[PDB]
Amino acid sequence: HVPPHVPFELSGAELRDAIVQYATNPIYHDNLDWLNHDNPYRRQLRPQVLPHLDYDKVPGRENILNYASLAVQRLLTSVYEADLVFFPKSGLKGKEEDFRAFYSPANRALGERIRPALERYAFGFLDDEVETTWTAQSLDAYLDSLDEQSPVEKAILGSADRERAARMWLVQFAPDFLSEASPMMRNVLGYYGPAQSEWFKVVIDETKHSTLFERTLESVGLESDLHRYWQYYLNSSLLLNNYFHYLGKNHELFFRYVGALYYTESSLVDFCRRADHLLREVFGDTVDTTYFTEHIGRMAREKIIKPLVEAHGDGIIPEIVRGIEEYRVLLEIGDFDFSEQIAWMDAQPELKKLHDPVFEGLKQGKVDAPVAHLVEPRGELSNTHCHDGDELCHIVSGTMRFESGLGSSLTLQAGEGVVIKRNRLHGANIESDECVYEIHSVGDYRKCL
Amino acid sequence: HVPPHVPFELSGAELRDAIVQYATNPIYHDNLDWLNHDNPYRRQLRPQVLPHLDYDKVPGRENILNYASLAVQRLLTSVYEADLVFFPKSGLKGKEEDFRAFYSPANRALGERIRPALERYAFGFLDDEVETSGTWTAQSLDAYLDSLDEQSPVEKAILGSADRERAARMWLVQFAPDFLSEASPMMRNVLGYYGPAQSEWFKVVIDEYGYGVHDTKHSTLFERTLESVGLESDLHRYWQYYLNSSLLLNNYFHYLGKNHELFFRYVGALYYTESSLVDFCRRADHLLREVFGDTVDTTYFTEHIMAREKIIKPLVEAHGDGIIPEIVRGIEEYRVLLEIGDFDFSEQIAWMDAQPELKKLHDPVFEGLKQGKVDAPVAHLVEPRGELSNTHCHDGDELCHIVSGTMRFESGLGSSLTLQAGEGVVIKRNRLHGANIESDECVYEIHSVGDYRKCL
Ligand SMILES: [Fe+3]
Ligand SMILES: [Fe+3]
Ligand SMILES: [Fe+3]
Repeated sequence: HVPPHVPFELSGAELRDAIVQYATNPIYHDNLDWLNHDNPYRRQLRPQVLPHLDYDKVPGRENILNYASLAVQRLLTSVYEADLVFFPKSGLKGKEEDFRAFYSPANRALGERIRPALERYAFGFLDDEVETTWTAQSLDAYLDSLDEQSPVEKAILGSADRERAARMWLVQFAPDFLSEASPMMRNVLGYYGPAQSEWFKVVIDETKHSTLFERTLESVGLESDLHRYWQYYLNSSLLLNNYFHYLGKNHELFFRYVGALYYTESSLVDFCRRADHLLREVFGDTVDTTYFTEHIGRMAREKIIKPLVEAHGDGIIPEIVRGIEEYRVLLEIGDFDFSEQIAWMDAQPELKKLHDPVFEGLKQGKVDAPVAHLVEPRGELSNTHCHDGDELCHIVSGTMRFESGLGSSLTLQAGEGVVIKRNRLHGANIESDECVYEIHSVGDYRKCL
Repeated sequence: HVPPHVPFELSGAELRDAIVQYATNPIYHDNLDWLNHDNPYRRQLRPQVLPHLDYDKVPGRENILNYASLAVQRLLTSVYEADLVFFPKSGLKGKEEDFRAFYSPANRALGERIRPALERYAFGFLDDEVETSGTWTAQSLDAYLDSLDEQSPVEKAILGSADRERAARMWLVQFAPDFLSEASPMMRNVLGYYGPAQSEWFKVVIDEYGYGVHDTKHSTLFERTLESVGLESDLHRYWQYYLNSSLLLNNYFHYLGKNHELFFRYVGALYYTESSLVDFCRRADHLLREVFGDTVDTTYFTEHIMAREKIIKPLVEAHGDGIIPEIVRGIEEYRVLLEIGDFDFSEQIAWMDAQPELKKLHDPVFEGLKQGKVDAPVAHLVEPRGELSNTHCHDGDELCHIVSGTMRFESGLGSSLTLQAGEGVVIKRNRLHGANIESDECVYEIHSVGDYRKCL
């Protein structure tokens, strides 16, 4: 007789151990530099922190830019990308061991085992952000209803360094645009109706777009090897990219992808126009925007949505709508996260100065702040991360390079420091022989003023 | 600091339990019928047997058609196909629960966890079947590839059959998973970001996917081939009639496509398939016309009527001579699998055709057991109407003897015997077969004779 089915279950300490097991593959160890040097097999997952996170407590939207969420997004990107083919720009010779470490039976199996729990952690909040009886007519009404300055335009054009802000923006798209259509290709494997051929026609349109975005990056002094700028990828940028791998890998979510595809096709011309205009205003004639201008909706409605609704019934419509609404939530989070990061980068001189009154407030006992006393040698590079409350970094002796973003750095000497804002991506390196410094966990730095 | 890395490890009883855990998803239970009825989420893995197999003892080529290998091939096909999109021909309505059972976080994770061990079981034998030289260069690769370019074993088996049309239909269904999802394993190698070779690989896939035109799409052409000889094109109607070796051949390309450390093996296999394609399609068209006449639609094959220069050469130049043994290994591994296919298929057709004679061979074999020529273990079975034993094989020969009632003994597609009281059949080792009980009750015996010829 058939043995009983034990349901798949992985939680608590066993899940923590499984996540740590995946992430302690040596290719995921902290980088000694800020950049990956043409090695697409190395991704920084900061495995030393992973034993101390609670993967069972799924965060709501309000806590979705906390560190545990960033850590999970980084994990998921690596798990998903084991299905993608990468070779170094300079060729595979010399990088065979890393190649084999990333593409191994073990690395795939370890990542795939934790993937369900990681996806609940990453995407669970969307259950409460979105709510979806539908018919073809009411779907047509909802779609029709989907049709000024954008938050990204405002953040870049209003920046203290527009070129830096635009470069920080462009690198966010490196995983997506350089592997363009990869998540979409996941939906074209198999055997289904004429919708499969129509989905494949879209994939065919992409002279290859990846190569055009190489030129965009290179025209403003950025490189196009994955993932050079790993440590500068925002939480929300990974979240947006990972969403499409999530939909593409998990075919129970196929109809959500149908919806998201409609929305992306329907938004594509406006996005590309705005991107072209924004980049020209910032960089002038130096920037290559062919990638965006070459891309310049109804076809997805008629050729994909309609036949699927006819073949599979009205029951798929709430899934189609959910895909659109979930994606829109993620775009909002992206707008916020990116805007916050650019403001944080631009305000570094002021936040260096804010150290003094904040430090003085701690002395006067306005906040009772836990403090960590650290002593670190030269080249101890703390890979980028964030904290869930505000912190005060105070240098006692030596010299620290405090990294707040791409092209955004402060040198901090004895007696100096910086206010570190919650959820903002940052790291540090020690530039002197030894650096003695303090981290005060102030929660809200404004309470120290 | 970084905790120590515990290496991924799954073996022994823990591996057995993990395999059973995957395969006890209800969508993998025995079918009550011979055919799946337009439900692409149901695949018969015979989970009741899985606790009793030894997954740690990797078989060599000589034992690669044993039951444990068939069972593992069936598992792997299901694991790989969780990445492929299927909907029923008749639409999804009514099949939503099965859809969600196949495409679930749990079903994927359970299958992916056992996939490394399954792949060692399935493909480990190839380590001893292919040699790995350490002196490859571009010139010696060109010499080898040049040295690759009569009646085939498949042609002989079909044309020499007692029922040619039946043999050709059995042949055609072997390609259903491959041709109906055509280019799916190849698409796995086009995801990501690599050189100009990626675009060239994609240019091959575009031909196989009919440039996004459905009627011109190859899958649709093979639908017509199947339907023109009275077969259906819903996956996987004929699951129970898929040979071990046919699953092995299909799974090999999912193996190479999913595991990008094997990317250069796929480069090699792709070269071999492209260089053999015209000859295969000509022979297939000619063979099918000879068997079926004008009734058969062969457009799929005639439509199919450069990898060296556009894919192999740039990769060798970019990544160096170290990739060449992998390219060669892919070609040689694939050729070994084609040989196994030729053998397995030929053996199955001969087994199907010889059923009347094997029914008669029951008598002298049964008499030899009475005279004690072989000391054979025997299993006494009593089963009710409709107890359908899903297709499988055994590692030694068996004698099935019916004491009372009526059994439909299934040896292949369109190949059946009715066995009554006092009758029976010699069941040849490694040959795919099943049974159903056609009377209210059937009392029968299975004698494990090892080699039936020793009873004569
Ligand atoms: Fe594009
Ligand atoms: Fe920090
Ligand atoms: Fe049997």
